[PDB]
Amino acid sequence: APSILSTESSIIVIGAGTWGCSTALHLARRGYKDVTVLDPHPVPSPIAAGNDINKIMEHSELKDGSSDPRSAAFSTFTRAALKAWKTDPVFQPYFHETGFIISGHTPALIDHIRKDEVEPSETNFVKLETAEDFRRTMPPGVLTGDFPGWKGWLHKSGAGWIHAKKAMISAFNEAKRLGVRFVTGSPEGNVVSLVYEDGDVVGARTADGRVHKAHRTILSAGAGSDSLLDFKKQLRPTAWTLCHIQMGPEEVKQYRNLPVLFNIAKGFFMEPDEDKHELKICDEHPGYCNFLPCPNRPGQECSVPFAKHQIPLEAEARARDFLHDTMPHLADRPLSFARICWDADTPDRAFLIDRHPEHPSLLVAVGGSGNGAMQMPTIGGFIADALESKLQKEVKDIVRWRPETAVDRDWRATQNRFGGPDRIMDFQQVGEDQWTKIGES
Ligand SMILES: Cc1cc2nc3c(=O)[nH]c(=O)nc-3n(C[C@H](O)[C@H](O)[C@H](O)COP(=O)(O)OP(=O)(O)OC[C@H]3O[C@@H](n4cnc5c(N)ncnc54)[C@H](O)[C@@H]3O)c2cc1C
Repeated sequence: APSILSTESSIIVIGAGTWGCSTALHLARRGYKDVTVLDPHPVPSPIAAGNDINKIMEHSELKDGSSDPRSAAFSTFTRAALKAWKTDPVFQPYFHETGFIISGHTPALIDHIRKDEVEPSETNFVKLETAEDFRRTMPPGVLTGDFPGWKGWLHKSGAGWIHAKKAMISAFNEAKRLGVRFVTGSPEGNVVSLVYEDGDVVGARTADGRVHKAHRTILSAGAGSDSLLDFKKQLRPTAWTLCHIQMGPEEVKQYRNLPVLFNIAKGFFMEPDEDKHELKICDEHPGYCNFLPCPNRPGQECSVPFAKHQIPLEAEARARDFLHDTMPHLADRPLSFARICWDADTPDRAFLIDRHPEHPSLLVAVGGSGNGAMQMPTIGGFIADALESKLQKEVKDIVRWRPETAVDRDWRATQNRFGGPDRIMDFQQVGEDQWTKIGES
């Protein structure tokens, strides 16, 4: 029998990343007086995927939606997220409604975007057919490439980019100010395992040995969640790569209020951040896994997350071939920063927010699956809903606990992503001299 939930209930959130801070904030705002958040790092965490100078936000509605319940759930998440990016003062300053370009460069990719993304959407786009159509979405001198074989779609409003790092900091700040307790650092906040009494989770044991007891334990640790609970293959830690190119104080002025340019098989980039003038590029691919035997001594293989402020040279290559099609004049610029970035993919890349059906006091909130950052303002809300057993019908069944969809899971399934070798890649098959070497020299 799980304890009756009230505002006095001591709550623990494991993980103060994108989803953790969002939850801490929402719990605070609802009247919960006893919320403690645990993280092995101070905000922003160096391993939190939400720690990026920028991420893409997009919201689309559907024609129908009875035709695709997975996607109808996503609109529900994003309709909420967009509204909050525009009205909630904690999040508002860090949304940049600059627009979103989705595109490809081969017949089958372009037809894919037409069929899966554009046709089903109630959104009205501007069809980009030529190299001038791409170049003229941005000020003179920003896009200067030939865009070979490229065809795309511009989405003006209800899409843009977000300063995820700062918004995560802003939410942390407001949660902390409304009275949430943040235990962020090692060993105090580094949770090494959960705590069981009578088949349920009574709290969290951290690396310092203390058992933090709670009536409800919320687990939101991103890629790290896999090594804290048996998720039954429902979470694939996968990594993606990014790198920063620093701009000059003179040239950087032209790269302002730029719409997100995404080619689903080459990558995307976002406008230079206001602080360091750094321009960010991700080479799009199905992702990097780090295949090792699981930490629990099996012959089962797993993707184990590690941290690195470098990227494989093969990713720098893919980034620069992207640069070359779009902004050739920046193609041979030296990188100023790079790192690998860890998320968790579910078998269908819908979120995982549910009470564990064997430990009712545990609430997992994980599996952002590449689309979790934009949800920042409001994800904590649906998480609070789930906790408060009122997760609305439009999403409940889609994001529920579902280990049967991960039976016989192919860890190398491309999960609707394209680019590079068009296969899942493995960090183990990348040499130690085959990474970038940023600084110095
Ligand atoms: C390269 C890249 C680009 C992306 N671009 C976008 C985008 O444009 N738009 C979008 O919506 N999404 C995007 N995503 C997904 C995005 O990163 C989301 O932020 C991700 O889904 C975040 O979910 P999260 O809060 O659960 O994880 P995180 O933000 O990573 O938070 C995890 C936190 O849990 C902590 N933690 C870890 N381990 C332990 C432990 N043992 N005990 C306690 N605590 C712990 C971590 O330190 C961290 O603070 C992108 C992802 C990547 C990798």
